[PDB]
Amino acid sequence: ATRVISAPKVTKKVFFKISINGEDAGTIKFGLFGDDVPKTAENFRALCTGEKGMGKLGKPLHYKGSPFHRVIPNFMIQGGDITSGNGYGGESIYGSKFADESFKITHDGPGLLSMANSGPNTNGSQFFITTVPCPWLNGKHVVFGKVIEGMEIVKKIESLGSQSGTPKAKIIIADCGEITEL
Repeated sequence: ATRVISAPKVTKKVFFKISINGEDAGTIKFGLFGDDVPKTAENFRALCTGEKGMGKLGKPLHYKGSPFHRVIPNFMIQGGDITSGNGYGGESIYGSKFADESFKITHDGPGLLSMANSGPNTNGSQFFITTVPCPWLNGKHVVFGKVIEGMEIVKKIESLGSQSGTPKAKIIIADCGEITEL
């Protein structure tokens, strides 16, 4: 026992490489709460690596190339639309939208990964990262990870958003994958 954590255990690590209008913006690192929400964390991890290949909607189950389509200053940045890329698409690794796995982990602070949805049990590939505490989202959105490195880049992406959410630059997951070197 090494740390005395006030927070869920990080059981898997993954990353995004961010491009803004074609230019590199750096890397964001995430750790996922695999012991708490293992089905949601596995979905996000396989979408990072792309290992499941082609989804039923005719585009890769891979976050690579997907944009951040809604960036709302002092709220959150939202991406993960891997089918149509317009903010209405997406697809999980489970051949269908899957159910809310747990609501125990709450949106207490900036930096948390959580799933976007359109109702109960409609999780897909779309996710969002908090930049403020969002306790009104508790019970509606499954939290399943957190930024562990590169929050400065999250903030950079934030600073490009609007009150409407339409961002002021094309913000792209240039590359992504699982951190496998320890």
